[PDB]
Amino acid sequence: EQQDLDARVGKEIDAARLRRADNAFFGEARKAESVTPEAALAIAHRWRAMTKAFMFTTLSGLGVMARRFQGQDAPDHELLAAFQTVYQVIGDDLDNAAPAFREVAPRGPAGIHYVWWEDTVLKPVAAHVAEEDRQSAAVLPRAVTGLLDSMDRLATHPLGAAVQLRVVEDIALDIAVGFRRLYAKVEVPGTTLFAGRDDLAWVDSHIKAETMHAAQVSDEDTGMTRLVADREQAEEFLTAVREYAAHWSAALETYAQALRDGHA
Amino acid sequence: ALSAAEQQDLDARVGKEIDAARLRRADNAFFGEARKAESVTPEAALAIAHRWRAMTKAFMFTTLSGLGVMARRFQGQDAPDHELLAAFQTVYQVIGDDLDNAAPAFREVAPRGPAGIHYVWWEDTVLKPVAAHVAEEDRQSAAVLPRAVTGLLDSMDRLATHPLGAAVQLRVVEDIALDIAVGFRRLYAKVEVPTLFAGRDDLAWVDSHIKAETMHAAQVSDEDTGMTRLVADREQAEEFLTAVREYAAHWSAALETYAQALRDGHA
Ligand SMILES: CC[C@H](C)[C@H](N)C(=O)O
Ligand SMILES: [Fe+2]
Ligand SMILES: [Fe+2]
Ligand SMILES: [Fe+2]
Ligand SMILES: [Fe+2]
Ligand SMILES: [Zn+2]
Ligand SMILES: [Zn+2]
Ligand SMILES: [Zn+2]
Ligand SMILES: [Zn+2]
Repeated sequence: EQQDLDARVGKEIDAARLRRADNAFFGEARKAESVTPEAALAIAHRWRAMTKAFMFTTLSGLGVMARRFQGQDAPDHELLAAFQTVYQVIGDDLDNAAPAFREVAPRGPAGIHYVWWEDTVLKPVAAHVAEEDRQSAAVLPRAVTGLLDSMDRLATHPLGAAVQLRVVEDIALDIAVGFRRLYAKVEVPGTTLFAGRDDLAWVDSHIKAETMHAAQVSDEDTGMTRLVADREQAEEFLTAVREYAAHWSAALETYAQALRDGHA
Repeated sequence: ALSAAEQQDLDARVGKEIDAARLRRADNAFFGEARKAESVTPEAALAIAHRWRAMTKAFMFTTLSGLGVMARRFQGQDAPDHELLAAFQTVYQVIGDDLDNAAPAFREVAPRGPAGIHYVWWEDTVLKPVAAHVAEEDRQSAAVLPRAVTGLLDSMDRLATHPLGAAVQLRVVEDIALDIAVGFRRLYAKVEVPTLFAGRDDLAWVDSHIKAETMHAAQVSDEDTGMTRLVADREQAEEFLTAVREYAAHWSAALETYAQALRDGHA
């Protein structure tokens, strides 16, 4: 049953068209010749919101889990093992404790991943976009805010933090690769963006690290589904993964639209 | 909105509340009774171990819960101030040491996995060794928490859903944690049994905490990234001090039962 719940979680991510071969954003990042700065800035504002919300809502869900263990006289060590994994994995976005992030990430609040992203990706591209097109890039499509509303719900769900890590850290690497590809084809005149040695340290360090995160969230012993105590919780976990993965897919497909449209 | 001259007054008053609650080394009775005691009975040592396991278990989880309420408050904001984000990171690193043992002092000694969680590490290496020397009747009696301790556990449960709860708990506990650790090292070296904790690393939980709780105390009271830096306006400054005063009062009453157990020799 433990093994089956894993496999069925993976199938829900398949059906949501999140895998590397099925998602439009992964394709359009690979196939596009150039990327207008307006489009790249629109994706930067959307990712900034989605990854900020991801970090805080997951930490929130981690606290909801904490509040349940305190209601238990002696929580089972296997549930504590997965609890530790949530803390470690989410923490890297907050404190850069992994090897790939401790190297290059800024110190203090500027190393928080959404702050790091807006400082080294969003703003450098924003310098090449007219203010009128910057306000338009800031407007978040309702598929993005729809995902933000889902994260809000999972922020108070007893299994929410596990639903978010299991799904997100399973699509992280292909997102980081799409950014590596797309933010290098941004066509601005005279200057060439992101040509310097560590101009995209955010993206590169996430490529080196998110391989370790996918293993931890899916590890059969300290993985996220080991937070599922009984069968009724396995039903809920699957149901959350289904709706959550559906929101991520529709959110990422707006990135492909921005690339196709060349604007927000 | 808090001016610079206002931030400094909040830090001073927080220190004075903890002083007023008789929690400093010279004032609290537990710290003094642990030093004065010639010998400690296994019964009293086991009651303190049971109360500490409960108090440190609740502390860690409720503080983690409080870390969650803050995360929800930050998500509601479009751009949380980096000064608040800096103290947030501190909350995350200090309380995380009870869970992942990232600090240098726990780096070498702590067990790996769930058994390294400090309340689990505490009961495995301190509680269970002393429990073997206590009659059945007295183990059930040591596991029954006094009113003052359950009063502290309730105060933790209310702060678990308070938007400043984790900052309140960390500000007080990490400030007094070193003295509690020194009290544990003294009394658990004096348990009289027909000897206990004679191996070089039998009290590694305590010794690693004597080193690490020196840092934590400094981190929570830092002027730029400390706990009062999570207080945004004058109303939250009011709630912080009222919370600190009530919380410190409960901690004082709870440690008083530790001193009482050392004097009585039983639970
Ligand atoms: C949404 C999480 C992603 C994969 C990554 N952790 C980040 O810093 O954004
Ligand atoms: Fe990250
Ligand atoms: Fe990650
Ligand atoms: Fe600890
Ligand atoms: Fe500590
Ligand atoms: Zn929905
Ligand atoms: Zn168009
Ligand atoms: Zn009270
Ligand atoms: Zn007596």
